[PDB]
Amino acid sequence: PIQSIKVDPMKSGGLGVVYRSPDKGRVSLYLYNDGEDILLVVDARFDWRGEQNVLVLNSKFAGGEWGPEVRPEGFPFPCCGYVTTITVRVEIGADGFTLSANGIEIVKYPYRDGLPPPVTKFQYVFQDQGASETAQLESLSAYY
Amino acid sequence: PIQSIKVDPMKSGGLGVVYRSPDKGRVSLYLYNDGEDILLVVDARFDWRGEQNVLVLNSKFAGGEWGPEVRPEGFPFPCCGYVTTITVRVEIGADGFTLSANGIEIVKYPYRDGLPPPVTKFQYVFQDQGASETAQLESLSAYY
Amino acid sequence: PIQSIKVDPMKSGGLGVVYRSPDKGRVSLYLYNDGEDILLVVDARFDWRGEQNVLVLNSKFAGGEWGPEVRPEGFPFPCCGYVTTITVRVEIGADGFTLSANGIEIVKYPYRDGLPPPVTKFQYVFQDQGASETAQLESLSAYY
Amino acid sequence: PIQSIKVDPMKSGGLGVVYRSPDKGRVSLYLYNDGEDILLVVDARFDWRGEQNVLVLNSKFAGGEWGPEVRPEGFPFPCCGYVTTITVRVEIGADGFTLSANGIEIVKYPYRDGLPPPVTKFQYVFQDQGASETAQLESLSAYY
Repeated sequence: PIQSIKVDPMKSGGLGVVYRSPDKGRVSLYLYNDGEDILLVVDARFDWRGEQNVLVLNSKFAGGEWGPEVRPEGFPFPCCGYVTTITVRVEIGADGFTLSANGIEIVKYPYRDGLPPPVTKFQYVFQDQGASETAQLESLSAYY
Repeated sequence: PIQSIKVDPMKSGGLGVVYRSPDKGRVSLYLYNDGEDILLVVDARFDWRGEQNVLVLNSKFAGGEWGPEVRPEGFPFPCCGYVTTITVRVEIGADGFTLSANGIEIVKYPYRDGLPPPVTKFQYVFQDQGASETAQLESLSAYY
Repeated sequence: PIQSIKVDPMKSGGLGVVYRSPDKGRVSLYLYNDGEDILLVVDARFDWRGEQNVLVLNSKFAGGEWGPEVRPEGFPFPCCGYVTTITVRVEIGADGFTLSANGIEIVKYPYRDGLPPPVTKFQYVFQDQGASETAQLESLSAYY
Repeated sequence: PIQSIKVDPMKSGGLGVVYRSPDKGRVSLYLYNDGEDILLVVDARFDWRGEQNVLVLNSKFAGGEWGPEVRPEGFPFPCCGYVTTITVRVEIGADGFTLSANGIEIVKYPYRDGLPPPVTKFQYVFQDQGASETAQLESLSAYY
């Protein structure tokens, strides 16, 4: 339900996950530095806490407040309680991350204050919410 | 909006397509014999004539009449008016076709009476209906 | 050992093939137009009539003779009579063809004159010369 | 020229890398446990210490010594000092390691005594030897 790859500090390239989505719950992908700061989470909510089919990006110093939430449109949530294979890319640009889902670009997210790369750890987290079709991690990938 | 590939009478293997879904309209795929009987239409309705997000499968003799509709669930329609890249795979067994979309099998469909293989033609067709983002075809593939 | 995909006249995009190579014999690819002109042959000669691991491109009007042969370095022939899976890609540019194998560019081949696009037939041919491990076709693709 | 991904204790699935091959030198792939044993090394020697196109598999206790060298045939070494893109796959199976390159399985390797999984680190080490075309890493991936 939780799996991660720990990389040599990364200032370039990108990161990919592929997983089978759930009908209920949420899938989180965290980018961490060494000091355990959250440089970025892409938080994909299918059914999480009274929210359905919403995507959230944010950031956070270790033990400190989340910034302003970014709520982009375009994320391939499936209709009607359906599950599919999701493929995501987070490319580490000079000025921000770029988030792609299934080969279509979703958003450019400029680095938050004092939260630039390097990235050292890229984590996958599925949190259930009485889901009948649970999520399945398929692959994790570092790009060079 | 209409494009197709023609094969050596194919009794085995499978067939694939990759396309950017529209937000309104419908995307259909047609597998023909040489006399142009429709051995199978995998028909994807994004917004068609009152129906939203429904998949219809059927067959038909060249200018005869459509058989029963099968409407299976699990096809990767996106929520909220969103578009994604979709991938379809129709596999050619001994006894029927198999449908995979985005890595996941959707239905096994036995051949209808007097409509067995081979396939000689495989055809992508997109039919608009005031789409704000129209479908874009990306590839067509035959597998051996 | 021979397979093809016919398309509606194609003036852009690319065509793609995957095969498992042989240790003897040649595997060759043909881009025909409606008039049955060879707009391009891409001829991988593993061991064939006294030539080992040589790639030859050419064109040749339906009937007429061949023109200048072309033999570029780069083609991923395996050592020591081993075989492997191989992926080739031919793109239809504005003034020429770009040929790629295994995501690496092999040659820009400028269109021979009076012999430009459209392309309506792409075709794999395996011709054997006593191979122990024999070629095998895996896919043929049209790109839009 | 040296990049790793560290993982949880991994006991099934696989691990793939993708590189553009060098013309001279070697590309080694190490699978370490947490006690820094080499559970398996996969050593593509393109031109290294007077040996041309040789694959050595082996294992080794941390600061102990090597084992008997396995040397399988069939590694997709390019002829003639040409470089190409190699994909490799190492599966962590029940009774052993299954090696694969370009979708074609190359050999099995039973876990050596006192040298079984979990894996915790997968490492890519390019070590040059006056190469013309230098190896370039493309991706590292974990498989679940």
